[PDB]
Amino acid sequence: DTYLHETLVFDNKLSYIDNQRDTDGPAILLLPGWCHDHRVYKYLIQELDADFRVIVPNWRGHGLSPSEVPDFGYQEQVKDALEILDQLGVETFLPVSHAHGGWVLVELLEQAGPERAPRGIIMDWLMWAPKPDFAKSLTLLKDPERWREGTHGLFDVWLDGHDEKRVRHHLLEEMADYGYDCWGRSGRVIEDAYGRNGSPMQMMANLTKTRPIRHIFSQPTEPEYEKINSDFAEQHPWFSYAKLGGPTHFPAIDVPDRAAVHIREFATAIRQG
Amino acid sequence: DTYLHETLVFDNKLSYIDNQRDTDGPAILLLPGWCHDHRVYKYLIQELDADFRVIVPNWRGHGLSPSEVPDFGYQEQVKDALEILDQLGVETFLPVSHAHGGWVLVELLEQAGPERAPRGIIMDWLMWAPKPDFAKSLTLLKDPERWREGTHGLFDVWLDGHDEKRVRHHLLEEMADYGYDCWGRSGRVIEDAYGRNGSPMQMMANLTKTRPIRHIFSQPTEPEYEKINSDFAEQHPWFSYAKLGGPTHFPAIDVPDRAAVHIREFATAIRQG
Ligand SMILES: Cc1cc(=O)c2ccccc2[nH]1
Ligand SMILES: Cc1cc(=O)c2ccccc2[nH]1
Ligand code: NA
Repeated sequence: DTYLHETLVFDNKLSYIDNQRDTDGPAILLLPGWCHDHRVYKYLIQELDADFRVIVPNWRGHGLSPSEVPDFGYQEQVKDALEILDQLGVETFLPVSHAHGGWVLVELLEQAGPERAPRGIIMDWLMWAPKPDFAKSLTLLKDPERWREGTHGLFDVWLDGHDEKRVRHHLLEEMADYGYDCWGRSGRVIEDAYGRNGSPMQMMANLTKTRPIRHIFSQPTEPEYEKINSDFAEQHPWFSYAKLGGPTHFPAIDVPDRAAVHIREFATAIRQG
Repeated sequence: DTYLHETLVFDNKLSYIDNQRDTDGPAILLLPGWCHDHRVYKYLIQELDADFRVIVPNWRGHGLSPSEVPDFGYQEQVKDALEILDQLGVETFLPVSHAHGGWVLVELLEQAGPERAPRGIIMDWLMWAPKPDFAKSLTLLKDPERWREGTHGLFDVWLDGHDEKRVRHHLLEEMADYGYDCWGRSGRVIEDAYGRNGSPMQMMANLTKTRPIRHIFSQPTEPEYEKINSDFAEQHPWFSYAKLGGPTHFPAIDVPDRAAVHIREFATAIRQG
């Protein structure tokens, strides 16, 4: 929280982490998903603080004081992220997303191009089109009468029967101040993203300039899900994955050391040409 | 449609009008706005055909067969337009834009400089930051559930209670094949353009090399809008305007003779040193 800043981004005052580390590029851009903020990355920032410049933008209506804002999508998140990087004078960066931060990361690869964003790490991001249970969850979040029932079902899936203190603290304390305006929006945007782009996999395959992307995930834990990642990886030389074997949907929190080594590896690859 | 061509522009096959008129410069570059094409200029091309070389580039995913393309902005439109001018071996040109074609025209003045692009004509282009009605329209266009409602509200404003046959034909027939991918994009880019640059007026004032620019418009029709143009013109010797008193947002269609004389005047000024 030493590193927490505010700046005007077009019409919106956005909070963002920036450790202002004077070191060789690329900068690490940690991308929150929906209805949480930089706090998800507090442990991963500890892993990276000393060796890298670390930037964590918070979305419109996101941060330590969540607020009602006009409707926006992953395109707006991309412009917001770049506008912060333009203000900070950051050129080359390695974007790292959690879950539906991924929609922002892939579009940011498309819009920034392969000189500015040569690689991407996507963390715990449902690679297939929505299964019935997840589809239902999106429907609940959009429902003004059942949005909290939506979050409760998703919390259950994300903790996956683990009494994981740090991740429980994130869901129940650090995301407590987020209301229907955010959760409803997340349901609409993610449902729309899947409907329009088909899947994260279809979207990455569809990039104008394919680049090295790694998916590091703990869940879903079933072999069928490992197989779709293995099947995509076999088909696409630029695509790789690592199953982190962490307890929850939030490897940034519950295996921050493991998330860090994959990021350092990609950051190192970028420095080596 | 004698003059309709196709060419590879970086990664995209773009259609463009070129009458290949062998005459003295400058070439007249008619710039379409968002989610229409060269058809908007069919009557203005008739006015200019005999006396000038006339070039009308169509944007990525724009033309007689609209298509889904990766997200691009006014910067990409500028590079596309220049790449076509480079391929055609056109040196000096007079750019003429309709509505949010203007973002392309002003950036094209910046990038081409005052030797290559000594003047610009901007047609019916909202000079002020978005008013509530237009802001709402941008919000609707971006909405995948209400984008068509967005276009319908804009059609209403643009026809302004006129049974204008040619302009009705343009909106309802010649723009009929344009879907959410374009209209959604137009909303995001125009909202971004205003948010980034403030207004067309702020953007023109901010040019590295200020040059003669005329705004010719029919709407908005209210004296307050004439005043902001009069106020900008008083402040900037290079800036002028003419109220065309055409029924609609499309003076290229409903007063093509009037658009033509202002273009000829500027083209003549350029030939006279
Ligand atoms: C923080 C976070 C993680 C998720 O997987 C998610 C999924 C749907 C909606 C909102 C979401 N928010
Ligand atoms: C043809 C055309 C004129 C406009 O004033 C406009 C405004 C917003 C979006 C798209 C647009 N398209
Ligand atoms: Na591979």
